[PDB]
Amino acid sequence: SYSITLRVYQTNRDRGYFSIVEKTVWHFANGGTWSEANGAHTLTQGGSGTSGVLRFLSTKGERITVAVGVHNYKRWCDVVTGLKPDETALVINPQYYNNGGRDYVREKQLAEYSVTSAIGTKVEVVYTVAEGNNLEANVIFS
Amino acid sequence: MSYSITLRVYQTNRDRGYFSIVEKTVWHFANGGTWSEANGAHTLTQGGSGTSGVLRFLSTKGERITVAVGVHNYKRWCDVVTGLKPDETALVINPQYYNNGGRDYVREKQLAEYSVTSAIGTKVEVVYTVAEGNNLEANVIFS
Amino acid sequence: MSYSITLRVYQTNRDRGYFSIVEKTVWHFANGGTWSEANGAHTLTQGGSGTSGVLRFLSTKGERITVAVGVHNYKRWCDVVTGLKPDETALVINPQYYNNGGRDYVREKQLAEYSVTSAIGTKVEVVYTVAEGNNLEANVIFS
Amino acid sequence: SYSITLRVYQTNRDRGYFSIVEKTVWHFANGGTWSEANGAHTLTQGGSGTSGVLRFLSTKGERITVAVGVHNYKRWCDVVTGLKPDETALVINPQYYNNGGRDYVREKQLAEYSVTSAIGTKVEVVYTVAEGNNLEANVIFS
Repeated sequence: SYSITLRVYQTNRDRGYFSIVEKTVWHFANGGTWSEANGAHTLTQGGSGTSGVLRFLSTKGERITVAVGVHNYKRWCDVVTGLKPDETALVINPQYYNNGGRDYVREKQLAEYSVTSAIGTKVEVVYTVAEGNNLEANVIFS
Repeated sequence: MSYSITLRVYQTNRDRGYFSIVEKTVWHFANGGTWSEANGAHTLTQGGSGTSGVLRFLSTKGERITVAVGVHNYKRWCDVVTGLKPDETALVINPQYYNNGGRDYVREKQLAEYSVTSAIGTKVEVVYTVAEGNNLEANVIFS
Repeated sequence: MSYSITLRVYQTNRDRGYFSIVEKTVWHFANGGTWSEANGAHTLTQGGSGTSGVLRFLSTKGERITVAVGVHNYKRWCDVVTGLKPDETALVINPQYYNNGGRDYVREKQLAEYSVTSAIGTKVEVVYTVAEGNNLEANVIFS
Repeated sequence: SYSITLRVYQTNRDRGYFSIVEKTVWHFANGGTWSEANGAHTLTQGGSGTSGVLRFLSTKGERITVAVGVHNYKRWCDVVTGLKPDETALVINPQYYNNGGRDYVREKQLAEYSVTSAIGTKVEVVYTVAEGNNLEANVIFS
């Protein structure tokens, strides 16, 4: 039913280079799958009400997760920084559900969100197509 | 002393369709870990023994299968689950191997190879070509 | 009306080692083209008939093979060259199919399938599962 | 003998998103091969005196090539923009050899080079490790 395509823009050499180290899919709304093409990561979801997380690890050992999904028919996103080596996407993704602590972030149904880690790395998520079933967003490191 | 499990996937029959990875999870025990890819091989680096990771595949015939790889008591193991539901993702499967989640048995068996055939008739075999040391390797085969 | 050739690679025997793509070229006739990848498949989009492209593979046993795919006279063709030299790259191979470069014959045969065995003993078969239309598909098989 | 590893930094959303559409290897110095890992593209060359080219196509139809290699034991690079659809890496790469027209660019043995296409896209190539056998460089779109 829904589709979120992501393209990553690493704009600052000083942050090191980030690469995806995990790709999870939440089991609500009939699950879904991750796919990639032309550098664009797509999360196809079986309906409104589930999500996916992409965890990145930079060349300087920084760990960050990007959470994207659809809540009550409106896209939502989140970015968590300064993650411990054992705080995986498998650990993070479930926290937005069944009162795991981040549920309220999801319900916000944000079309854009940005954060700067404690070590200075700014991560943004902005939806370039925030409406419809074929959503698109950019993930910007700076 | 961390651990690494490198996987190379072999697809042998156009019969069962073409499978592609649709998800990759890392368990949180043993200080976690990460998935990497290079020269067509998938590596799961683990911060030691006691954790694992899962690759979820989807064929062009709509089939969904998962491959679990990890280290139990400094001796590798593997597992394959077939005929998965669309909402039966790796987040549902990977945890079942721990906390009496349903598959702890399989993990404890510390297998260095495993095979099974989905009801749909697809066979998947995981075989560790390097089943000892801190750099284990294995091949994932579809047929 | 451009052309697309989608390739899915099947590796069947740990014997011949594991091959990985080490180069991808596009011939410049027919307004060129581009290589793309998605869901584990490789597509060569061509600005019409009269051009082709090459994938160069390298196994873990140091073997070097190339797969040529293109369209000749609105009818697909393919070719496989084995036992290539380290300096016998796809830039050396792809051009030989034109300008009386040495392999124009093969291209003209407009094959919808082809097989061969390198002296080292590795077999490679390219078979077009969709050999007609503007969206041709084929499987590259190693064994 | 030599190795050039590249990481791509697409810093400006306004340029569209670039993705590699061709990867060629020149046959001099015993050829070589292209490999990738953690978003880093590596060109392993059988010796000093050959090169490789990466051609990119953006979401807005822009075509550009990045040429990297080792000449007389010193790395070199080049970027050609505004390429026609039939001006492929296979067409471009050979032009730096046997007096193909770009030979002089190669002989410069540049450790850094930047150009701005006719449509405003600036492409830079800067070597972060310009010495040794394990060279490294960043490709920056802006």
